[PDB]
Amino acid sequence: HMRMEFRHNLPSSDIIFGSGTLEKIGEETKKWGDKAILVTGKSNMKKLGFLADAIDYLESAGVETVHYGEIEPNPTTTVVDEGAEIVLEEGCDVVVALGGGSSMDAAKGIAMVAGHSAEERDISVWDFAPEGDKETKPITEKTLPVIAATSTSGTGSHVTPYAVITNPETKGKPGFGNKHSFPKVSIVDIDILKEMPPRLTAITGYDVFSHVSENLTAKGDHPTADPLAIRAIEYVTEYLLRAVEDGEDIKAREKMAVADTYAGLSNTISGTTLRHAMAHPISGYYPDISHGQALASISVPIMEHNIENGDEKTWERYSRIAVALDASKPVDNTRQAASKAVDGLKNLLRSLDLDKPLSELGVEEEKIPEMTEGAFIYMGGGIEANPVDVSKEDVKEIFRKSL
Amino acid sequence: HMRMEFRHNLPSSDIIFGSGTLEKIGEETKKWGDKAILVTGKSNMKKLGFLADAIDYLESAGVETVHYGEIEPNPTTTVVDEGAEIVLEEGCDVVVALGGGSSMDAAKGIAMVAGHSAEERDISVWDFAPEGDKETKPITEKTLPVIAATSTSGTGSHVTPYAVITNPETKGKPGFGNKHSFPKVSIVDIDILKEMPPRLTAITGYDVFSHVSENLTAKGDHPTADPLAIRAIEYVTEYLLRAVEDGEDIKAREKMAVADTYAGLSNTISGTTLRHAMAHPISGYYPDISHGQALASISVPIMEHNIENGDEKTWERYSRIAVALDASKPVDNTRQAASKAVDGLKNLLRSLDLDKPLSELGVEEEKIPEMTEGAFIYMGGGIEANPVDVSKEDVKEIFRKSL
Ligand SMILES: NC(=O)C1=CN([C@@H]2O[C@H](COP(=O)(O)OP(=O)(O)OC[C@H]3O[C@@H](n4cnc5c(N)ncnc54)[C@H](OP(=O)(O)O)[C@@H]3O)[C@@H](O)[C@H]2O)[C@@H](O)[C@@H](O)C1
Ligand SMILES: NC(=O)C1=CN([C@@H]2O[C@H](COP(=O)(O)OP(=O)(O)OC[C@H]3O[C@@H](n4cnc5c(N)ncnc54)[C@H](OP(=O)(O)O)[C@@H]3O)[C@@H](O)[C@H]2O)[C@@H](O)[C@@H](O)C1
Ligand SMILES: [Mn+2]
Ligand SMILES: [Mn+2]
Repeated sequence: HMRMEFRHNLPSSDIIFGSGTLEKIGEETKKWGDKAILVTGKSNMKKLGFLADAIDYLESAGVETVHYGEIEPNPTTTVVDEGAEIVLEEGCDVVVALGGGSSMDAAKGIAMVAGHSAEERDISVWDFAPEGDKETKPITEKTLPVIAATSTSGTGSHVTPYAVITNPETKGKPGFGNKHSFPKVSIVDIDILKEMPPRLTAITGYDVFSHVSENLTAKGDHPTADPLAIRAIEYVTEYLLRAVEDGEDIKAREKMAVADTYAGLSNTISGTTLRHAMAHPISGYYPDISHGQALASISVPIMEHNIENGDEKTWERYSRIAVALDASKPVDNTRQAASKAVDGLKNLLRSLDLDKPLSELGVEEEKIPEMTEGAFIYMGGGIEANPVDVSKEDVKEIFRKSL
Repeated sequence: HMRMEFRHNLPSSDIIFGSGTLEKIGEETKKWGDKAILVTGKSNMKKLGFLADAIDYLESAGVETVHYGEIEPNPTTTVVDEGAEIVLEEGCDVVVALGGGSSMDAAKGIAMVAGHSAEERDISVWDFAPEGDKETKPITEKTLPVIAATSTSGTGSHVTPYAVITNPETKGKPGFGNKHSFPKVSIVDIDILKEMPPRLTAITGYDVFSHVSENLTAKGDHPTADPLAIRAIEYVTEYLLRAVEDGEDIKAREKMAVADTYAGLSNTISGTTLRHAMAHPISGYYPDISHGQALASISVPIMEHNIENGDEKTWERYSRIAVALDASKPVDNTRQAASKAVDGLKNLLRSLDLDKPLSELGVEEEKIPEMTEGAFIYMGGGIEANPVDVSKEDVKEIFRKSL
């Protein structure tokens, strides 16, 4: 028998789940600081009034708050480094995020730069970011505390250590972070998430699926992630299209937010693999391409590559994904059983109108070697976590079949 | 639709799983202190040589080690308070446990008393222990760090905050603890666990089952515990009897240790209910009664009481336990579907020869009001977590049907 061996690492988590739990953001932030920077996008939290509420709760708590409403989707290094300067100029001591993955990741990055800076700065968030064998600057407990109120049922970021930051100079979009950048408190407010439009629901829903299906097939044993990852796929199958079709379907919103929370916990314990490794350089080189659509448009060729070069242990995992996707009934450890996950994936992608080749999003064949070097330089952990090897041209071939 | 609302709290966890992972106990302890007290039972870790190994690894690391090999099953306050005096006399700075729940709980208690003491003591572990409305002494970060190497696939204690300590004066056996008594590092070594005798395997295996089945039916929503709790019951059904019948069945040992780890994580997030509340006063008043046999001997009347006074939401949960116990195929939310969990429980109890009335263990009817007051005074959280109310005589009646 093959001995099972793993190390499970999961930072402390504190999750406040329910509708109206934004009311708690002030009291919880005060436990961690007296002067918050509130990190949000530019318009949607404002428009739907949750921004005003959050400011009200923080200040009614008695947390002085500087609003940084500058985060655009796929946050950049300049937006993070500028946010940290505001932290250092105003003497903020806790970073609060209200927004999707882009805001929560910018928030964690601001926490990192600002906690490790001198008085004015002398460091960039890129110093923490993987870049080939470049020795990264260690992320330490100096990282400012982060409070995360998520507004998407998508990235898991309210319960992960990771920030995903794009350098516009190199187009890298790596992820980085550890126990010191994991949010001290995570607020999941159904009243915010139920305002996601249909298409944002579907994109971020597919991100939930992408995490847990990759977490399950990552190389090695990771049993503590697996029941959460499986339950998440089962909730995606049962509830994501319900949420896309009726945003006011509260049970469907709750299950997607539970599933999104499973995915963050699962992505912390396990890790993503080749699908994320190649999806990030897509948003790096094409910053208006959603992360969840980049994932969707390359999923079928990658899943088919992993099954074809896999083994019995990997196939069994893909077979369990197929059962959870309702594309199959019995779990088995064969190439054929694993292939039904490809059938289930295509149905999911079709039900959510995510099945689009990379050409339809604006990606051009000329950018293949650029993105391929992007995946290995900035997402090397994902390539190494993939259940099968991929060479540099393995990845270029995958990109082209996704075209 | 019924809105879902919960708060999830899970302290940082670091789990080293595999065979031969006792080799890591020294390096990991050194990260937390230079002078450990090693908290073990009296004979079995010594006899099987893991005690010598642990001392060797700790000192070969360079951790000076004082052995406290005095823990008897169902640890008492005097054994904890005496262990803390040795900590304070020798200036130990990290508490290391190698043993079952009894050693890990004694270790956490030693960490608490010794971290909150003056120079010689002036405090008992009982000061931290629930006792009716007695204001308990707060358990703070002063708690010494705890390294836990478990030797049973039973209590979950290597990944819970809780210590269960008996006061011989009152016979109370409450549990207590929080984030500051959760082990900094948890080592799960298949080579130690595979030495559990058959009967200890079955007893501690049923403890694994008791945690997750109670965690699933505890009042309120607790979605982050549930997939782990379900997977644990599925592993108990598939592998516990294999482990009892062949202790060298390594796959069965691994799955039980994974299941035991699920149960600790799940018992931290959720909580136990009436079965544990009444099982503890049994070991409190009868200290040679195993915790897992006390649980077993009262399980059928309690599960039948919770189903009979339950609702659709509770019944659905018991129905999922029945499916996971292989006693049923479809999940439904009816009294009848939930009742098949009682059929599945009896099969499990019969396959492990745990089906014994309280009379067969030595419990006498005269002790019912004593144990009943024990459950409410010392295990009030479990009674309140139970999905249905129980009055003081509800509990006395349950005890008598278990006789
Ligand atoms: N830290 C982590 O663990 C991970 C984070 N990731 C990264 O997360 C980012 C994507 O985040 P998402 O949450 O999907 O969406 P964004 O934060 O970019 O916002 C996109 C648009 O949606 C809007 N939005 C968010 N919640 C809304 C709501 N309730 N109602 C209406 N609109 C809402 C946003 O409005 P704003 O522009 O005002 O911010 C934005 O326009 C990407 O940059 C991705 O790379 C992923 O890579 C992920 O796998 C891992
Ligand atoms: N802190 C927590 O979260 C919980 C701990 N609990 C508490 O845990 C204690 C029971 O622990 P267990 O692990 O089941 O067993 P014990 O620690 O008492 O040891 C019992 C006997 O088994 C022996 N043993 C343990 N591992 C062995 C091994 N690999 N091979 C051979 N023998 C082994 C032990 O040998 P020693 O006497 O030398 O210690 C002991 O005699 C009870 O006191 C229980 O109340 C439970 O209440 C539980 O629900 C919650
Ligand atoms: Mn993602
Ligand atoms: Mn127990």
